[PDB]
Amino acid sequence: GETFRLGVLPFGTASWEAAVIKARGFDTANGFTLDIVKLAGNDAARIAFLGGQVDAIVGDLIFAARLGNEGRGVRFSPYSTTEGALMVPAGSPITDLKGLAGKRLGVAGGALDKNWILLRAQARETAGLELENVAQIAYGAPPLLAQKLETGELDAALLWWQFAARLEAKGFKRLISADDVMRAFGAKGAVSLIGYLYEGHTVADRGEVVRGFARASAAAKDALANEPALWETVRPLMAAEDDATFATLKRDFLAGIPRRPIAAERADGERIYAALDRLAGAQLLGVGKSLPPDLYLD
Ligand SMILES: O=C(O)c1cc(C(=O)O)c2c(n1)C(=O)C(=O)c1cc(C(=O)O)[nH]c1-2
Ligand SMILES: [Cl-]
Ligand SMILES: [Cl-]
Ligand SMILES: [Cl-]
Ligand SMILES: [Cl-]
Ligand SMILES: [Cl-]
Repeated sequence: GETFRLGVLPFGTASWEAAVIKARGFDTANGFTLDIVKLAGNDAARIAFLGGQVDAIVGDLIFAARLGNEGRGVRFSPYSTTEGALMVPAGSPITDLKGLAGKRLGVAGGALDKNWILLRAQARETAGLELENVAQIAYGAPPLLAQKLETGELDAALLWWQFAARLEAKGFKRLISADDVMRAFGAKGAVSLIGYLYEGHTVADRGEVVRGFARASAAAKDALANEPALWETVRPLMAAEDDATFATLKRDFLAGIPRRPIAAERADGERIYAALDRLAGAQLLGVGKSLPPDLYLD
């Protein structure tokens, strides 16, 4: 038949809907077999994608835009409008971004993470501060940063949303989300910065497998949003034995399910990007002043 190789991170949320697609036969329903390919980290996943070893990964719009500017045929489709979360210890004196001054601040995903670009942009706009000038920044993969915030080696951390949910039950609070920054900018609606990235070659030569997968994913998200029993099936993949954690993960995932037309999604992306290029020109030097053309999957 047709196999679609999807690269997933072991601490990512993409595995959850991939497991629904397989369990419910939504790949079969669309004439293909989904092969879930476990990749160690985001840097490993990005290389496998550059190396043509998968048909898709989950990644951010900026990286997709950068790969487009750098010459790739990558196509983006919205995966979630839920992204980022600045976590501080409960009762933290930090009530504003200025409070980060003189603190050890973890940043998940490195110096070019989409959440970091947004946070830096928000801080320059609302206070003319360069967080990298005042805060002791520590870059690293999300699991490490979550662990070090728990152990007190860090005073705050910008983490992927799933980790923030688990930290609340360890006595941690969300100072701000990446969704917060973007509503502060004045975005028209919920905006997906996390997407499926489809390989240019697969789009060109196996376009129906791509559409079949995109349909399978939307059906899985739809099922998760309409069948509360289905969640207890995927719980083993969620690392959520704790009950308040499980409920918080479910609530944030549901809130993130993209429900806006690609046209509206693409237009908010273009505007939010051009706003960020004015506040974070250096970090996006690999991407350009504007989003590549035809980046969004039709
Ligand atoms: O900022 C975030 O909250 C967030 C969440 C997730 C996620 O849903 O696991 C990903 C990312 N970011 C991300 O940038 C990324 O490349 C990614 C890959 C995967 C995955 O499951 O394979 N999740 C995510
Ligand atoms: Cl095949
Ligand atoms: Cl790997
Ligand atoms: Cl590509
Ligand atoms: Cl379908
Ligand atoms: Cl910059």
